Amino acid sequence: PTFDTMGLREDLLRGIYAYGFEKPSAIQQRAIKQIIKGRDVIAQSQSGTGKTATFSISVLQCLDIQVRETQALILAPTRELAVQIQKGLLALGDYMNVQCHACIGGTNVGEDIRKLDYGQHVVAGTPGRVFDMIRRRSLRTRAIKMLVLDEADEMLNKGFKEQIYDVYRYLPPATQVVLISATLPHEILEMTNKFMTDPIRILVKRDELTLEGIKQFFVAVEREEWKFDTLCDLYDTLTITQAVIFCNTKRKVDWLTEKMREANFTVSSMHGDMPQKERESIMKEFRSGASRVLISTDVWARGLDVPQVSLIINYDLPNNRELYIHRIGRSGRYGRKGVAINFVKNDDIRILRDIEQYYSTQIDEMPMNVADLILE
Repeated sequence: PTFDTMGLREDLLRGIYAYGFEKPSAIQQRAIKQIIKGRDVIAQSQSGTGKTATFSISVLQCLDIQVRETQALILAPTRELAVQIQKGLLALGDYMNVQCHACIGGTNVGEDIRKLDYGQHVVAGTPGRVFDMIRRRSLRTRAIKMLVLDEADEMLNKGFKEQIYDVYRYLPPATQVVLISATLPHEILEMTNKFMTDPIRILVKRDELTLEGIKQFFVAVEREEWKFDTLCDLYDTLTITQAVIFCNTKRKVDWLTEKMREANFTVSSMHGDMPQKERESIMKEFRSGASRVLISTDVWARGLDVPQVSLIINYDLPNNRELYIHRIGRSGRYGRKGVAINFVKNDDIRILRDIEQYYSTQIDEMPMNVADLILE
């Protein structure tokens, strides 16, 4: 596992190796790989090598040199550290002729603003100071596309709660937010889910899927051609939120998609026969709020790596009771409660029992009550 296979730009990879960082951790590779994809990330810091570089490498990669204006903003708990981040960023992109500044001083506020105008590609500073420069109309958020909250757990122990929040506000509507932190309190979560849609969590302790908190139901359709109507009947109350509708085969997604679109229905659809860059390209739309109903086959390899949408419709019960959970199960320690409606036909009223019996859970029949879809 190296930096070579990550398709990072040359002038950076040079800096990386020159900086001396020769091989990325197993997890760090994910962090990087994922931040680049654009996903919101929650990486738990661990006493080790360059927990700074890992995200710095990320930040740097995702830049537009030719456009001199603040594109990435990093907040840290201390002036000293804010600087480090800078000295490091500069050292990593020495070969990218990148402009990067750290805000603070007071005796320096003039030099502070002086540089912000020359156009700082990346800015770092304590939440307080950074907010000030934004308030003073000195720091240009307009083109910012990434907010990184380093040592966040600490930022809070030093009570920057509000300032952070305030800074998010000045940032544009869809902004990528990478939070780095050694610990994860019941309040850092309150912040993560408060401005991070379907984030990638990279933790230290095993977090595992479990369907506790999930309301599971089944709509006793009878045969397949009757499924469609049953879906529609539900659909106008569905888009209430987005929804991911599964399926077991390519031809069956394709069918369902076409059949829903010739009926005027905003629907995205992805399967296995597609590109590692168009697939995640659809997702972009979907996690965005740009598409309400996504119909797909089970493509995600990992368990947790499935959209944390609040409503999942197994259009087809899965034929091996160990992925029914893979599909609808949540995170437990960091998951959002939710719903999943199952479409079991007579030939499957059985497979349904096996699943119910397997996870030792209960799957009820859909009540008229869709008003139970009230939850967040």
